[PDB]
Amino acid sequence: GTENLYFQSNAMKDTFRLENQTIYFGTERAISASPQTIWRYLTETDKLKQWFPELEIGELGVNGFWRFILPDFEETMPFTDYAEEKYLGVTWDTGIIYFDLKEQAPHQTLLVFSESLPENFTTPRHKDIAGWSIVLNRLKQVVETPDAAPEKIDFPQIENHYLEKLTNLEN
Ligand SMILES: [Mg+2]
Ligand SMILES: [Mg+2]
Repeated sequence: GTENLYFQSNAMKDTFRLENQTIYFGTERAISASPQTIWRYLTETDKLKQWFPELEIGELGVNGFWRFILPDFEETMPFTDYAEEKYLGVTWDTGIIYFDLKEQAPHQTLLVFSESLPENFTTPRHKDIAGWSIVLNRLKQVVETPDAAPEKIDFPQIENHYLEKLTNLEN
């Protein structure tokens, strides 16, 4: 299987910082499509669900929002920033996720993902980061190869990797 190598290849530019108990995480995905194509996967429910099945669009625009839906739980996630085909900031748990679509070439984009995880995050922070790394890998895969089989990943292994990254930030 190629799952381990695909995961490593997409973790290459993970970055972490700790400031005043808040963890900041950044990563990047090089995706062979235009920013306009990738923007649809953040702003249309049928595309958003291809990579993050629990999410749906609420509304778009400067007052837009996503919704997170599970059988036992629904929540709205207001946008904190919105620029068509450029960037999107969304409330996430007690912090923020941010998508920045950087054009590399007419059909190549660097999607720069960054996140703020305060100490009161409800999910253990390394598990939330592991989850984002996994679904961002799926986003790249569905944009480039729409019917590739999903990655059979080893969640505990990925979660441990991120545990060690965060633990290293402690003084
Ligand atoms: Mg163009
Ligand atoms: Mg695969």
